[PDB]
Amino acid sequence: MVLYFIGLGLYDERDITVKGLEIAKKCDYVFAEFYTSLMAGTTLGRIQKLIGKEIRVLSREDVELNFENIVLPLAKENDVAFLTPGDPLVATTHAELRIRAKRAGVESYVIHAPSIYSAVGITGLHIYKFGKSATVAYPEGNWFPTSYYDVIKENAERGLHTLLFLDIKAEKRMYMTANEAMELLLKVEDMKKGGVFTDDTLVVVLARAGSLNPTIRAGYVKDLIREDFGDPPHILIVPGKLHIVEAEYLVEIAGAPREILRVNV
Amino acid sequence: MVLYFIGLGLYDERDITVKGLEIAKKCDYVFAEFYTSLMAGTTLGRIQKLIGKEIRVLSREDVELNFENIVLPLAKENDVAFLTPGDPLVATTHAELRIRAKRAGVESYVIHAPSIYSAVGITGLHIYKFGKSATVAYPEGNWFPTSYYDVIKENAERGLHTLLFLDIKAEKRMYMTANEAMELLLKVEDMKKGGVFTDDTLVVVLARAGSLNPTIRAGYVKDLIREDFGDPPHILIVPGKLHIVEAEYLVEIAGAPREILRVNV
Ligand SMILES: Nc1ncnc2c1ncn2[C@@H]1O[C@H](CSCC[C@H](N)C(=O)O)[C@@H](O)[C@H]1O
Ligand code: NA
Repeated sequence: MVLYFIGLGLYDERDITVKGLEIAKKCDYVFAEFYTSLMAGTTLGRIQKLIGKEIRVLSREDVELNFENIVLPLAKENDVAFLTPGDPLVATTHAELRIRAKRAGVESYVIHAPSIYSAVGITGLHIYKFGKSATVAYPEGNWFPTSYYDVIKENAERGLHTLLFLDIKAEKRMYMTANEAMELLLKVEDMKKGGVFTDDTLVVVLARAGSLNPTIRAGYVKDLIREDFGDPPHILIVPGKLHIVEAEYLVEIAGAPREILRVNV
Repeated sequence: MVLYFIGLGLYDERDITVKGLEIAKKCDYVFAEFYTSLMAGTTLGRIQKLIGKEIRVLSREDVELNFENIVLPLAKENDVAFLTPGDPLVATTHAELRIRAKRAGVESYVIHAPSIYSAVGITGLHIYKFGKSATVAYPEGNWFPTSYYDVIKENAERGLHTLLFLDIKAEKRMYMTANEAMELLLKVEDMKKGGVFTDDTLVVVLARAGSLNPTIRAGYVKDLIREDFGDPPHILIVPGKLHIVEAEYLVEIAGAPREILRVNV
């Protein structure tokens, strides 16, 4: 009688931790969701093969409206696992599911896995220097999300880096590219005119972290906005004030213009 | 010809990913460092047994000063792995090691693993709400550092959470407890009187993240300062104003007093 939230990691089925795999293999029932992120280097079949169990995939509605009607009932008399991409609790609302579990009288455990939130380290930007993060959401109808612009502004004023999660609509198989995020940010700049995001802004793009050959690129928006960063998922970062070694890494590893080596203290 | 930066994860030998384990097994040489952090839930012997390889431990000096003497020469004509607790390149100075490898004509790849930066999601605090992070260091001689206090002040001012790493003498295997961190912060408050950290401040303590039985506690400093959070490592978080959902999780899962549902939201 238990429920395990088990993260599957960044890119493929092997990004699960040994702990997560060993526990999943012993569970009676295994559910999963793939709407919170995209694992571009695997399939349901490969994951099932690895854990040696059939996996029931749930939709956002199954989870958000009927988790306690679909999964919890089984966890009352069996060992159940719920798999998610990356870490199950990062930039999702899954933490609240632990409350539902408690109320169902079901004990729950969390098995972590590599998350994009810490994977940002491969960009060379010091992780402690990141400030508030935000998500660039697709405009819908007449609704045009813009709060993420204010987040960048706030962090930038403090000299902090801004991590921008990009939108996803898994049911339509829509994954926002860093290019699309940049276009939206330029449009928000045209509206608010804070001088926060322009053609001259330095940005960093990380695509398919977790793969052996992820795309890591840094440069000015005017130069990267039309660049091909490969298949999704992508994340966009707007760095704040750069330390010398951060700039050095961006130039040497992410191909940034050599002129950024010249930090403006 | 290749150097693999492989993360060991959070707490024990099973926190490495399946990908990390399989790659480490194929490497000709395996190095590791435990100066950035320790893996309190395991031993070098258990990690070696799991990987089935002899592991050469490197000191901070070995890495910071002689990485190119010790690791790169071998990576020039062999497959070499460099194991680090958590997720690779999260430690501030590690990204630069990839530049060293490039300069030496050595290819490098990063194999991610769980990091405390993302694992803190188990506290129920929204990851996007975390601001700049800091480390609470022990005062020594005539040196009494207090910058971490200012980090909390600036984050809290903006409604953001502050992740506070606690000092470690990993080489002497000495950990700073959340209790000691609280005592220190109260002293800094005494000196700065900014109204940033007091007996009435709500804090969250996370101990042994990665374990199947971590300690997650939330409450006011006056009530938690002398509480036993179990064995280290401990991390301390000073949350900013809470979303009701965050508060509900802290009450239901972290045993926080119902009082936070009206005072800290
Ligand atoms: N492997 C990856 N590479 C690049 N971006 C990624 C990524 N995985 C997730 N992302 C980013 O994060 C967004 C989903 S938010 C969910 C994150 C997940 N819980 C985790 O811990 O990693 C994606 O739309 C994308 O913007
Ligand atoms: Na952060």
